[PDB]
Amino acid sequence: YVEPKFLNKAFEVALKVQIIAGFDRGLVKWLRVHGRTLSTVQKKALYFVNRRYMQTHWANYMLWINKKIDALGRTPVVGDYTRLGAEIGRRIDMAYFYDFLKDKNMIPKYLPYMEEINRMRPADVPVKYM
Amino acid sequence: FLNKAFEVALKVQIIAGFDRGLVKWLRVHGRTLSTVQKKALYFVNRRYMQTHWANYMLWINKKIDALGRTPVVGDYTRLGAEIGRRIDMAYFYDFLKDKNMIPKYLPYMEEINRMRPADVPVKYM
Repeated sequence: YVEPKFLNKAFEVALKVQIIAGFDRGLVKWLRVHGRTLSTVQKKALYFVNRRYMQTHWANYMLWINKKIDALGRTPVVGDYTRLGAEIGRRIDMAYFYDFLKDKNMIPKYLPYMEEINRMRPADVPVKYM
Repeated sequence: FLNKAFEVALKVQIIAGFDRGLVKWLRVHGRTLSTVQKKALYFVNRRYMQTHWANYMLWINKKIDALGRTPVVGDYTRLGAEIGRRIDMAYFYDFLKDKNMIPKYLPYMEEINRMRPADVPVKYM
């Protein structure tokens, strides 16, 4: 049984900012090559994909992050989360997911709620994680 | 473009095939899926038809013109039923699941789910 834990704010924001900057840079590179054929709303839907992907993998990422943080010995500083966040942002094969979407013609229908998330600072994108 | 009794038989069979498949697929791995997830997959079914409707028309008219004289609704119903039998969506369902990317269940989706397949909108190229 686990009681709720609240990640230190500076740590959490560091992780988010770095994961999404990486994802976004990767999308920019990918679009440079493949975005030729995409509308604006499809491009926006792929930005939403990046934020969503972080949302539904967050527990997967916190698993890994906490193991790394714990194999540290000492108490973590925000520098440790900026660093783990940047690794995740550049290690994840987002390009494959984008390629799948484009090939299957199943880039998500761009909907109003997706604009709600895309307009936030990446630092504020909400996750649901105890 | 195509007729309303035509397009109708076309949409109602295709969605029926897809839906049968998802049912089968949920039968096998629907265990750890919430309700909104499953509804998400039903929506996927409906949006997949819509994004590949054109393609469907190419194969469809084909078999439609390669038979003889003008066809009947009985023809369409069977066409779309075949179509609804050919596309194996299980791969899509598995990819989204594996990737943890069953889409967010949103109001437009519930809408499109709630309609009758007969009315689910489509678009000729």
